[PDB]
Amino acid sequence: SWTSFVTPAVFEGWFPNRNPFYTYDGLVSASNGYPEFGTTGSLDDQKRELAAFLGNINQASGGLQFIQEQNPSDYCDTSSTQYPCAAGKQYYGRGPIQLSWNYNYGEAGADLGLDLLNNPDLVAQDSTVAWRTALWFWMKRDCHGAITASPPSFSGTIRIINGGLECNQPAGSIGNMQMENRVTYYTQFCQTLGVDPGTDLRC
Ligand SMILES: CC(=O)N[C@@H]1[C@@H](O)[C@H](O[C@@H]2O[C@H](CO)[C@@H](O[C@@H]3O[C@H](CO)[C@@H](O[C@@H]4O[C@H](CO)[C@@H](O)[C@H](O)[C@H]4NC(C)=O)[C@H](O)[C@H]3NC(C)=O)[C@H](O)[C@H]2NC(C)=O)[C@@H](CO)O[C@H]1O
Repeated sequence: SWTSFVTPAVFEGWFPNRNPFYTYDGLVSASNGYPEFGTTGSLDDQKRELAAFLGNINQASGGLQFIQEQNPSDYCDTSSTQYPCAAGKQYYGRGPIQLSWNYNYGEAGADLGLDLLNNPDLVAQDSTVAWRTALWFWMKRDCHGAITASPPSFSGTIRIINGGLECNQPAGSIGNMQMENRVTYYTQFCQTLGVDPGTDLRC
């Protein structure tokens, strides 16, 4: 199990100022629903996956200090008709991975059997739902396959999570800096776990 290397102490050391809404046990419990997460490939692939998942979360949530996107648009894409926006509701970033947009809340809600399209706030109000949405995005959108492949691709996870705004950005631009911060956190977490991060890091 991945909890053998990401212990409560490792987690607390990485997120010392986390909002109390986010707990280690919450992540563990939610991960039980995605048995392949952190158990795919070699032990080093397992370590890289946890470092990549939590490194991306470190960037998105500000070290788990934030539950909701700070100073957000309502993120309702009217061209995305499969998952209809609910009147007055907003799909700004929520949870560890800052799940955004009606299309992600809708697909996640469908896969998780949750009322996320009509009640997106559940992601910021129920920590079990919050962790499940982060793991759901990671698995369903295939950040999992990107990082656990041989060779591993941390860059692939960034592309999938927020590539339009963070990848292929001029060096030093805000998007490029966010991208580099994800790489910095991933490599720092890999150092804690004693694993090589791989060479495919930036996008
Ligand atoms: C320089 C630096 O690193 N500053 C930090 C701030 O960046 C950080 O605030 C957080 O910033 C991130 C951007 O890195 C922002 O991210 C949002 O995240 C969601 C989810 O990844 C993105 O949604 C994706 O949208 C695309 C379409 O554009 C979809 O294709 C994709 O499916 C979506 N992904 C998911 C998982 O839903 C948003 O696009 C993205 N927003 C932007 C404009 O980039 C977070 O919301 C910010 N977090 C907070 C809490 O506001 C800040 C955190 O405290 O720390 C700074 O240091």
